[PDB]
Amino acid sequence: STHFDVIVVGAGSMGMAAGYQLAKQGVKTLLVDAFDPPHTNGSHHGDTRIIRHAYGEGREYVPLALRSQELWYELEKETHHKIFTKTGVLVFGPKGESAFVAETMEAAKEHSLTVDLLEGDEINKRWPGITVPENYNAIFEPNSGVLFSENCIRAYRELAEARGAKVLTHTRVEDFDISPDSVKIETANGSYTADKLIVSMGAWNSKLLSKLNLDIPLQPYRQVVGFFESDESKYSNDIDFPGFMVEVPNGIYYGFPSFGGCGLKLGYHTFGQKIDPDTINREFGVYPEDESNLRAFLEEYMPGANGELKRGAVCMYTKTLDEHFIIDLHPEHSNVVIAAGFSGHGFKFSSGVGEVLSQLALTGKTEHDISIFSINRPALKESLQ
Ligand SMILES: *Cc1cc2c(cc1C)nc1c(=O)[nH]c(=O)nc-1n2C[C@H](O)[C@H](O)[C@H](O)COP(=O)(O)OP(=O)(O)OC[C@H]1O[C@@H](n2cnc3c(N)ncnc32)[C@H](O)[C@@H]1O
Ligand SMILES: [Cl-]
Repeated sequence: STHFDVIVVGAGSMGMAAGYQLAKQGVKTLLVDAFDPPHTNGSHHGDTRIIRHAYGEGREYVPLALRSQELWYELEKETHHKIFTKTGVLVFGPKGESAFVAETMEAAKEHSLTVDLLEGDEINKRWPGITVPENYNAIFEPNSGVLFSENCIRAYRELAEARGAKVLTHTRVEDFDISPDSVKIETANGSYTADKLIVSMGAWNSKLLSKLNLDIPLQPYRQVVGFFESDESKYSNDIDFPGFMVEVPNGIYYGFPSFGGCGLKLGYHTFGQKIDPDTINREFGVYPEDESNLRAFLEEYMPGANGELKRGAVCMYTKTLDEHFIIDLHPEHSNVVIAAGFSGHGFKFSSGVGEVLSQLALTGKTEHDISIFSINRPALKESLQ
């Protein structure tokens, strides 16, 4: 017997930020999640996430990245949970052979971002512990860094709940009933109605958007990360070892300095197993590639960080065909907002995305330019049933 102004289905990275933005404005909000966020079944665990401003995936993301950065600094002041450490982020690759490095550089010039350019031995000299070939170049961004993702979601949840948002946990939404002036969700624990709906189910968008008559290629991937015992005199955040995202011959890798001796953390971005979010094996090490793809990079480029494996985590990406996000109104229902396909690089924007989703749900528009995320773009290959 409780109607809400807005219902958010999937209270993870994007949904919880939207919840916070809505509650902050006195909008009566219900957030429904299959688990109890933050948790380890979706796409936000593993402790840390890189935030970069000069953007190799595309200079068009810079404004949202800068706005999200300002929002993370705001969240830091609002909660007791740790949000952001300014490790700086290093990007490198073989000279003239990395579109990612090249666009990162173009993006920095175009938006007058503060960065250092260096190459070859200068990289190895500046950061003891990194060993790249002399034909590599790099762009270092000193003011970007690392977000503590589970902390972000927990903080947004606590702040939203304090302002009246309701969070219904361990409740899987199974179907939707959309009409011109209201929305309704169906779950085993009951059904709920509101004026607006935000759909942000992460990897499960690939299985449940068809319940909203949408047919968009969204492929979930199993992506692991490992924490390794390292030489702390070289890889500690305390001695300014940076976060990094780099391109080598076999693909892109990303990583984090050791924080409080937790060990250097590394992930291989280019490869992952195609999986289903309900049958993915969440145990690290069950595939030999889990650990060997990581050590292959470490022994070659960060040799002092290739010690004993201290911890592993398994998490998921949800890729669109062009690897750009989907943030838009449902093409047939202006009272339904969709947030999907973050393709392994959406967390850093979740604060800004929460803002965009709030604006779309409340007004049908946003002050942000989000055309590159249009649900109607051809490169997406979208359609209705
Ligand atoms: C996995 C991964 C991702 C990643 C990364 C490293 C790994 C191993 N490193 C990143 C980085 O350094 N920087 C960055 O900017 N991004 C990075 N990523 C990507 C980022 O984590 C993802 O793009 C982001 O987390 C996506 O957020 P989204 O909100 O889409 O996904 P979620 O946090 O998993 O939340 C979805 C929630 O919805 C719930 N759910 C699912 N189905 C239902 C149903 N049926 N009913 C109700 N709730 C549902 C989930 O339980 C989840 O909480
Ligand atoms: Cl993702």
